[PDB]
Amino acid sequence: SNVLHIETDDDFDSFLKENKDKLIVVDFFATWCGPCKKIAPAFEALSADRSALYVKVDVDKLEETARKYDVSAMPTFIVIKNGEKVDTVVGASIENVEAAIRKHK
Amino acid sequence: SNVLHIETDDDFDSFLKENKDKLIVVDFFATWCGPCKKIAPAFEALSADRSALYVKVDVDKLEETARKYDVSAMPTFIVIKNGEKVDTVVGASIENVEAAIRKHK
Repeated sequence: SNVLHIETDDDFDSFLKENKDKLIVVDFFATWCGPCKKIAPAFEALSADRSALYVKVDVDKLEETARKYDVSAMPTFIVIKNGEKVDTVVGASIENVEAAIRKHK
Repeated sequence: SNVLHIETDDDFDSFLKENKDKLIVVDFFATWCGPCKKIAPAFEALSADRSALYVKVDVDKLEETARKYDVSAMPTFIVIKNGEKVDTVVGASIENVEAAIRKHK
């Protein structure tokens, strides 16, 4: 897979700054969340798409990043383009994630 | 918001299992509840307190958890200390929530 695992808010911020010219899809998840785990393999498969970066982030480890993107329900997928949040998908819908990524390619 | 939105009964069970060591306040709401809305803002403000955990649950999405904590009216706030129900607060009085929080803190 090409999923990037980022473990701290500081690491996330560095990652964004290094990739201001990329389309980025971030799966915000929580360890206690069942639907997050169920969709995790589909997110892994999605990441074979080299035209975007796919990142997975634990909301308990990246509290400030989650707060920044107004994440409140799990999983939430954030699409970032040229450094800015351009879309949000709430809930474990692989179809909704595909549609959102397509919208912003 | 430091307020988590939990959306299935299993997720709630898992969340509780990860936080046997904390004091937790659960806001049982309904999508329709007028008084639920009136108090949501105050509940968010309350969660600025990092000591305890503050959670929002839709009584319609979590029937078994509601049944388990004997929640029969909305809004209802359930205080859970060290993995067990220790108090119940019914109605949109934030002060009564805080009183019940700082009673088992």
